[PDB]
Amino acid sequence: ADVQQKLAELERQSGGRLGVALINTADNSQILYRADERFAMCSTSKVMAAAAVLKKSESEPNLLNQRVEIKKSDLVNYNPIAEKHVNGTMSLAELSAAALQYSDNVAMNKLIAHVGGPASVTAFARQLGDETFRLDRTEPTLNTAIPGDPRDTTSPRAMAQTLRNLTLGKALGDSQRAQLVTWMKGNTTGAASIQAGLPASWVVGDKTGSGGYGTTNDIAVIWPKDRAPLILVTYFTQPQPKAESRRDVLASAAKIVTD
Ligand SMILES: [Cl-]
Ligand code: NA
Repeated sequence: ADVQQKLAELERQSGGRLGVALINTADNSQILYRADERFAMCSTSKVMAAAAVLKKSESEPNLLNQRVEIKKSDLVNYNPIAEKHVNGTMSLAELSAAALQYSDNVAMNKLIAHVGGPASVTAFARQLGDETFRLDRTEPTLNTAIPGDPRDTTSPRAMAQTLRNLTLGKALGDSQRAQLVTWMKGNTTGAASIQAGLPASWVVGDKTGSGGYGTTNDIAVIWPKDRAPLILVTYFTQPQPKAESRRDVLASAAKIVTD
């Protein structure tokens, strides 16, 4: 299914292509919709870059304190935090927080560069058992979201399983996992997406993204009141190049699968 019918109907009414994967850790059950199709990740890929840096810090414990210069030449399209620090430095911890909580694209590019480029973030994903994730490009071009283009894509199923490993599992050490969850709970950009379809009392850590072709994404770890955590991935994309974002579709999908 009944939830599948409602998602198919939401998709048809929306005019786009919807991918959903819910993991309920209470009973290890899943709700899946187009969950093995590829979708452009857009800014949701920032979680994997931050996670790769945190993994690196398990071996180099002072890594997150290392400072990185911010130059005018680093600025790209959307840099709400980095633009305030031009000609100074930011620590890798501050860049990680900026990437996750404000979606700062300079922060993302500095994280990518630190771990060795997009192929190195992809190799980290493979290390975790994720053979679907691929990060191909840097900011800002990784957000083009051209239909049929596999670059910078993953599937709802793979991202949900990887997010479970990163936030609820043991992919990262205890301190690092706690830090990632803390940053995601502090996201400033997610109130209109998955969170908008959930009860007010539930706690959410999420990362949003949007891009070309009206691509509107959110990936979330959810702590419902008095229940075990959920993982929810909602990806959406549209047929027209200049389509407007549809965060309401993500909220509605969240409401349907958690009822
Ligand atoms: Cl258009
Ligand atoms: Na993935």
